[PDB]
Amino acid sequence: VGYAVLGGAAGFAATALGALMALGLRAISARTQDAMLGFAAGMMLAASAFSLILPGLDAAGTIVGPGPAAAAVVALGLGLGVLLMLGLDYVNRVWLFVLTIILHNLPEGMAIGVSFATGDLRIGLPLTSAIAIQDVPEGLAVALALRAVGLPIGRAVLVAVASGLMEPLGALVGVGISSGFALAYPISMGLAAGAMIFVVSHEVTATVGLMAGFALMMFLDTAL
Repeated sequence: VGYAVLGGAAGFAATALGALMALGLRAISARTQDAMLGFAAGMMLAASAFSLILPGLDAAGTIVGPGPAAAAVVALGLGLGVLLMLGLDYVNRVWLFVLTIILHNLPEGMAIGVSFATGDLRIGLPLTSAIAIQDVPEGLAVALALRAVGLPIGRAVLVAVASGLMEPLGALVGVGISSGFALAYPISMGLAAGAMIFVVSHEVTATVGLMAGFALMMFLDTAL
């Protein structure tokens, strides 16, 4: 839990650093935002593969065996994450935009808490550092988009900073649903990957960003 709360904390702090950077920019070209959003997606796609799905299968394979039942648990968990996020998809229009940002961060918060529930830092940290590396440009992104739709930059940062609070919260949620029983871990692993692939598939020069984020994550998986 503590390793997970500190993991979400690093995620909050990193969102803050990117949000505070918007104080100076205030506005960027569309392409640069699209670059940053391809980069952040790229991270998420690769981390839900190399940090959740493939470690979940191994987690599953030792609890239940090398057979297809272990892959069945993680894939079923993964499908339930998609349905979860699909279900969650439901000028007084700022609020509707920030719920999106809040819903985006719910998987990333759980992912951190799920990756730590067994303590294996060879799963918690590559993922957590992967999530926090991409919260800088996303924090930045959230703040600029909030400003682009009409808030003063100070409010925009403020809301963007507050938005990162979903990562400490969601890390708690993730440690919870992954600790009740031994299958919960690989299921939860598939679930967070499922949730996270959704928002990437549903939320969205950008493929330069995407490759970057995907090559970067692979680099992180090797080294951490």
